[PDB]
Amino acid sequence: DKNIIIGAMTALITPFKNGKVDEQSYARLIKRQIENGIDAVVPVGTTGESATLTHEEHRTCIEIAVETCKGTKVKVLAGAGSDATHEAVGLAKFAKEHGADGILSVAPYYNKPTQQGLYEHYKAIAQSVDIPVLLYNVPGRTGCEISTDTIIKLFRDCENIYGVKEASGNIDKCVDLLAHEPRMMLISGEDAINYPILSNGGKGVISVTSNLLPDMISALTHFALDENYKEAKKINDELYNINKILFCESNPIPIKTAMYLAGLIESLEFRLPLCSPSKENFAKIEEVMKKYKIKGF
Amino acid sequence: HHHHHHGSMDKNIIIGAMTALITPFKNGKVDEQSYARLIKRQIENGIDAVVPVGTTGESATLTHEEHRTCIEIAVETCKGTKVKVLAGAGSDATHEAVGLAKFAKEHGADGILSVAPYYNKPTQQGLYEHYKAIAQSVDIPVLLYNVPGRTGCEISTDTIIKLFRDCENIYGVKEASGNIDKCVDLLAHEPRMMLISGEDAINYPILSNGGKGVISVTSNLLPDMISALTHFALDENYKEAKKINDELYNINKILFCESNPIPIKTAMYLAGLIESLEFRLPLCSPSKENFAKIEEVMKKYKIKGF
Amino acid sequence: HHHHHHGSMDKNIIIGAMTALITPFKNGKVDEQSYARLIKRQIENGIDAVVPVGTTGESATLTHEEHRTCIEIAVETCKGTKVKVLAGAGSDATHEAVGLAKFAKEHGADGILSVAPYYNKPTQQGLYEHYKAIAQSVDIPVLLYNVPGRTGCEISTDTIIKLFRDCENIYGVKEASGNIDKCVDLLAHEPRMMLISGEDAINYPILSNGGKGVISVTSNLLPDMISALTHFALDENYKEAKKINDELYNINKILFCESNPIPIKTAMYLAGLIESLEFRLPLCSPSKENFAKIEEVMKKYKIKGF
Amino acid sequence: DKNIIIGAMTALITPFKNGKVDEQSYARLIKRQIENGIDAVVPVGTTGESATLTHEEHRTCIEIAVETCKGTKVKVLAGAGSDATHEAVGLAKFAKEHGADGILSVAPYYNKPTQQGLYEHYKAIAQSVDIPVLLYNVPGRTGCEISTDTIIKLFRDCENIYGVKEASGNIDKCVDLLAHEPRMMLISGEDAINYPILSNGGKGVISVTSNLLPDMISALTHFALDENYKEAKKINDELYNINKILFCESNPIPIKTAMYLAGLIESLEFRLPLCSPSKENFAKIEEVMKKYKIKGF
Ligand SMILES: N[C@@H](CCCC[NH3+])C(=O)O
Ligand SMILES: N[C@@H](CCCC[NH3+])C(=O)O
Ligand SMILES: N[C@@H](CCCC[NH3+])C(=O)O
Ligand SMILES: N[C@@H](CCCC[NH3+])C(=O)O
Ligand SMILES: [Mg+2]
Ligand SMILES: [Mg+2]
Ligand SMILES: [Mg+2]
Ligand SMILES: [Mg+2]
Ligand SMILES: [Mg+2]
Ligand SMILES: [Mg+2]
Ligand SMILES: [Mg+2]
Ligand SMILES: [Mg+2]
Ligand code: NA
Ligand code: NA
Repeated sequence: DKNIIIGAMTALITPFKNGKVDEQSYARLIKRQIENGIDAVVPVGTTGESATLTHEEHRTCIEIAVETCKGTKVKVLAGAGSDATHEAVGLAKFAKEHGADGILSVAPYYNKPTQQGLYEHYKAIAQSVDIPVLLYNVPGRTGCEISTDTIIKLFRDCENIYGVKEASGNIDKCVDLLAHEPRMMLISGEDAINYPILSNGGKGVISVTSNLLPDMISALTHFALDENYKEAKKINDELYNINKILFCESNPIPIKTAMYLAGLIESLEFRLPLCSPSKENFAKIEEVMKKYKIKGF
Repeated sequence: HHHHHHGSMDKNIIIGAMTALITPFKNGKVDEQSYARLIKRQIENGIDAVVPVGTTGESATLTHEEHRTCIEIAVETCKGTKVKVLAGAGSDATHEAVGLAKFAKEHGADGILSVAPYYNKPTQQGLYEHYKAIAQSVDIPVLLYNVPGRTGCEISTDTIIKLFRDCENIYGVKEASGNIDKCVDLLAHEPRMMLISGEDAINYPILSNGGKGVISVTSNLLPDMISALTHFALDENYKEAKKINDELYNINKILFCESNPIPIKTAMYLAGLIESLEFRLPLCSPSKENFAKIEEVMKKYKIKGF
Repeated sequence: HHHHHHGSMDKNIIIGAMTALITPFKNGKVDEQSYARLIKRQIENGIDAVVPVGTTGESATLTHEEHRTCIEIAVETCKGTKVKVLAGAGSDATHEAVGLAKFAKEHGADGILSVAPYYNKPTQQGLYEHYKAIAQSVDIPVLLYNVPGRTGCEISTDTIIKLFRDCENIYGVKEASGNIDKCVDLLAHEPRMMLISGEDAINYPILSNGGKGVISVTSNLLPDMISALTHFALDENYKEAKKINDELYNINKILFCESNPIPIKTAMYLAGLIESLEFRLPLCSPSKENFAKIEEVMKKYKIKGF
Repeated sequence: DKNIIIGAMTALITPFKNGKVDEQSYARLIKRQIENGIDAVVPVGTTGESATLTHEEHRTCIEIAVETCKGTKVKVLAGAGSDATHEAVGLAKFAKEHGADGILSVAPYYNKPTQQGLYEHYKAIAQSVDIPVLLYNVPGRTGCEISTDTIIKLFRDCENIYGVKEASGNIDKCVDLLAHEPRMMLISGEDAINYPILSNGGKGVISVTSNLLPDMISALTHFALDENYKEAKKINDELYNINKILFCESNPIPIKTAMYLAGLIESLEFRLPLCSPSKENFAKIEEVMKKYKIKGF
């Protein structure tokens, strides 16, 4: 009864070259996702360094994702979150006007809105567009938590709001959400627990690991959606070691390191305050990667 | 000699739907008649094992004599049925935990549950030595139990796995930790162990990841539902197991609106399954507001009698 | 060349009683007239410095243009008085934080406050490089600001001390971390730095351990009391400083019953110091119950007007 | 208006010899506390391994402390806490009948009583004796927190209850307590922050560090009680490094290690589940100790 964006999705890294977005590398990486079974891509979330891109660069990345996915089955769920509602509304409207299929919108970071404030924030965002809106709860980064009651209120009050990406390590809340509002789309935002969230009726993932292993994350998700829980769990178990090492330092530091280690990006460049991992973690990531089958271009 | 290759050797296991039994009091004493009646009710409603005197059974405030009496009643009531007794045997002192383990073995328990030491916060090395001493003292199965919110310590995944591999009788862990990532970690690195849900609201997610049973609070009140849930999941009927887990969320949540076992004893009293709402200090009755919340949540569930 | 021995070299410091200024809105826009009037009221009530556009001033929802306008109003209103402007200049993007730092320098601020990056959780190495870039971009004092409950990250004691020793202009930290152990750690290992209280309820404990000022929310409402408290403590009149800190506990606590600045703007509205109770989303009015709690707590304090 | 036990106090380690309490070593260690300015000793708290002593051994330790302090100015604040009220009442009555000056009583661990339960627990304990009772809040070990409201209610409702030993890293609560009930005795239970608690009007410490450095902890406390905050802070600052290293593993593992390293106990023996520190932390403790002046016997 709602328009939705579900399935296996990738929180795209943003490659830099000489401090600027490498727009050619960005398109090439998206094509690699498309060719490895991914159902949607998410430009410029946390993994794509939304904090340090300018609003102009953020918009360019959304445009490249839309352009690269045009004529393919793959949807663009554009990163559009902000701690300021007026900025989040501006990004939402841009995404809509520029052909995104939907938006992801992180809970406001830093300023710690109340539940009433979160409700008004997301209602303003939903009112600004006519495309699907996925909430995104990540309290370890934002300092706030969108409660189950608030999520369900938004889902019932706002046609566009169709679910939530949960990055909260809280499978109890995942049960609470789908037991009380089974129509919503619960999306895993934590790779290590993709299979538990899917096996409780979640309908997709927004993945960091899929930057490196898109075929494995897509296979996992599609097995679970087909109720082949044995085969989905097998992949989730196999992926635990890489899923864990990709957070040995704050995301996206390990995943960009891994993409560089596999020759998939040309330089290991971040924007401050992000920076290279320690040499010890660089080497740890490399050793974990050697246990997995990494697709090229 | 000791060795590191026990993981695929015969570990007698105790799995399935299990109940963390409340301990009813009458005039301050254990009501042994009521205790037996309650265990019989679990047996008649599909439960696979009972756990006398865990946290839910007020292990902290029973004397060592009363703790042993409850184990004996559980063994006697389950004798001749298929239902096993996984006796609560944990302590923050290794010498007390070894004493309880030996008692359980000598008095016919099928296995023991053994909570991580509370209060004194041992290191991982100390936890390893604690559980090695317990496992070496008996020849019956030992289930570890991690509940960091109550103990102040955590048995790490690496320590759990070492104990499983290093000790013949340690066969798994009951997790009450709100940490489905750790549940994945445990079974991805040591799939031979028995992961047991210790948090009712997430029984189905743990079982669907390959956990093999539950040690339940809710089953004191709704044994039939918890056993049906567990057995559906063990049969890989995940649709039907999830349906019950979802239906149970409201009661599963309200049973922790105050520290367990305050809500479950309140519910058992409200349903007419125990005669008085009695605890031993420092536990006590819930607030009037929470008493009323529990009563309202219960109206949506069909409560079996005796 | 860079070096590691800045600790005893001239660090121009900004210390004393300071106010994290609220930013009043009128019809959604910054009310620049009200802002100036409020700053003048701080000046006339003993405050040593003002902090435009920190967390309390809704830095997240001001545009970069409005943020700069508020810095300019603060500088102009304090010109010719002894009161200094420690401009809010923090960001989760180093390039934005450097831009704000340079603006503050070029537009006459006396120094900058710079919050640890929120949301993107940089490593300690990244925080070091962040603040090195900021400090190297200007020649005015830089105060670090740690508030892990809002940012999701913590500037460790070792990183703070390295920055103090390695950068000429970094002179201390504003701690809003509920961690008096860290306050001891900081000043026991680097007593030359300026530790500034960022949590009003514990202003006196931080000052009595050798902290040298406060960056206050409560002083928006009670500037006289917060400045008197701070100045008593700096004079080693701990008895009189503690007396005020104790008297202020109730208002200090209620001003965080919802996320700052929701309660302080509510109180400023209730006292008649701002004309409308307006925030920018995602901030909004308090619940009716908390509005009423704030109003009741305020009745015990004598509120200065203009 | 209340009888109180305040000043510099030591949470006594319990030495073992061949697995039994070394009663001669215990007395010798208490005499060393007496001769180095300490105002009271606390037998068998957390630091004295209350969890693994038997009830008989616990009682023996209280008796040795009372006997050794008789005829000196030093008081015995006997450890008497339990997670079972009936056990805590039994210990309280024993201490009273055996000549202790007061009791310390830890908040119930493991079973997580509600505030009403904590109130009834401590009221039962206070009703059982006619000597002073000090509450003890240590949420990191017990899993519960005695709220300020509950502490103040107990102080006002129970003559014997005269204050609280706080081990909660919460100087805000320390302000809350003494601003609303300035008659109580707030006692520092965390060595690193002894000086902040004293300078806000706390009136003593129950120390781990004083096992090793009793003269320094007593000097610190007495300077603060005399309003010589400069000299108290100086000692608190000097002690930070040892105060921190004594919790590099769970107390009392480091402090027993330090006492062994200084030749003050003959064997580094614990009762399971406590055990020796790692060899790396053993060496770290030794290196920190070399910066301090350690009194002998
Ligand atoms: N650094 C600011 C602006 C980023 C704008 C592009 N996403 C923030 O993190 O909100
Ligand atoms: N109250 C003590 C003894 C309990 C003995 C019977 N389980 C404890 O919690 O360890
Ligand atoms: N909302 C963005 C931009 C604020 C710009 C003015 N301080 C942030 O919080 O970083
Ligand atoms: N091990 C039990 C009994 C200790 C009895 C002597 N303090 C407990 O920690 O409560
Ligand atoms: Mg977003
Ligand atoms: Mg093995
Ligand atoms: Mg147990
Ligand atoms: Mg592991
Ligand atoms: Mg230096
Ligand atoms: Mg700032
Ligand atoms: Mg340090
Ligand atoms: Mg005690
Ligand atoms: Na609509
Ligand atoms: Na009395």
